[PDB]
Amino acid sequence: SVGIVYGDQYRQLCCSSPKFGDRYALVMDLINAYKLIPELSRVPPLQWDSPSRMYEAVTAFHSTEYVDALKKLQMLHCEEKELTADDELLMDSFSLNYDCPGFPSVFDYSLAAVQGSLAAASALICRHCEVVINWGGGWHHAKRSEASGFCYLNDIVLAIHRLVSSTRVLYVDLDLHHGDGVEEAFWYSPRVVTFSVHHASPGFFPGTGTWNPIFLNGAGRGRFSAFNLPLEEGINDLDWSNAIGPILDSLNIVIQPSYVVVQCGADCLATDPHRIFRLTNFYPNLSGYLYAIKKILSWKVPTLILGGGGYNFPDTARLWTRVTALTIEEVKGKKMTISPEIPEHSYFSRYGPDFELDIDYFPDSIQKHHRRILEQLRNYADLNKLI
Ligand SMILES: COc1ccc(C(=O)NO)cc1NC(=O)c1ccc(Cl)cc1Cl
Ligand SMILES: [K+]
Ligand SMILES: [K+]
Ligand SMILES: [Zn+2]
Repeated sequence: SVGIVYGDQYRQLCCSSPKFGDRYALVMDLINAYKLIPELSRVPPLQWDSPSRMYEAVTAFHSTEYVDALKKLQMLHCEEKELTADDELLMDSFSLNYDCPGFPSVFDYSLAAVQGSLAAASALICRHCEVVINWGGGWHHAKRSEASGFCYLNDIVLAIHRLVSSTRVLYVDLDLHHGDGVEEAFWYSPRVVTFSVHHASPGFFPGTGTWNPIFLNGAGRGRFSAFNLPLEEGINDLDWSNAIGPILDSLNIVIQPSYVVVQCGADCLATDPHRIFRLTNFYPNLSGYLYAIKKILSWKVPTLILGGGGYNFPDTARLWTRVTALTIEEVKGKKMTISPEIPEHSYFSRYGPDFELDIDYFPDSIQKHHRRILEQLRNYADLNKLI
């Protein structure tokens, strides 16, 4: 089956943050509006037996002190008094500031994504599902003891850790931004191969995933196991597809992963406020995203599909609705017919004034990168005695 993470409480928490507002509600209600929910197996977010069990789960990656600080940030934001100078210094020491502010639900919001993606991983491990989707997850920037890029807890790292502790995982990061937190977590780990394609340029967040000059690619027994493809602004569906397709296929052939984890941040869409890449959600009766997901699913490897960035909420819903339909089609072999017109539902008016499923958009260095990545993959196979 195809699983999808949702729940009443989960929805409320995923909609409680200042940055992402009600995006998750638009996403799930558009999926529902197109009658996809009956095709899908609801995966309930993970809940724990005790505080100690929750802390044990989260501090598989994060430090206890950071988890403590994040919980304290929530408490402090639930009372009306300003932070003390000492508490400001504490939060600053974990980068719980500026891009990663406190708010009254910051811990519950952050934890919910972890609950969803851990449950998604268990559903794959027990083979209840061949693919699980979590549009509430995908927070790839969070580090062991540092919030970053509005990522407070790295649900992806925790999900991948659960998978490898059940084995090789291929992590594919389609976000506009470099997947630095996940890459770092598994920097010394050859069994989790990470691959991020992203924009990179001087001063662009977060700065990594590019010439450092040479490309760093892991360390210790993890050498050659972190792959990166930085791309210049303006790339369209076809050029992005041609850039990553051979990489994806070669990584699957050489690594033979037991699981694939895909981060599908929607901020590469031409209509995202970043206005960096020119990807679409187009699906001829072709979106770079849909090209990549269809390719990954053709491998028939259990797959976790996560969200991430995406700051045009209706267009992110438009993309992830199509990704969800495509996953149903590829996994179940069942035709999905999505009307070109947005169906009437609670958020119908957010898709105006045209109310189409298509987003409103009219559409050498890469060869160098491919040679470099092929060599690195050769080096990775040699180091790990792969055939
Ligand atoms: C500091 O900013 C960021 C950090 C991480 C990620 C992201 O998407 N992670 O992958 C995105 C942003 N950028 C944004 O907030 C952002 C930037 C420009 C505009 Cl116009 C709107 C937004 Cl919401
Ligand atoms: K990326
Ligand atoms: K790695
Ligand atoms: Zn992003």
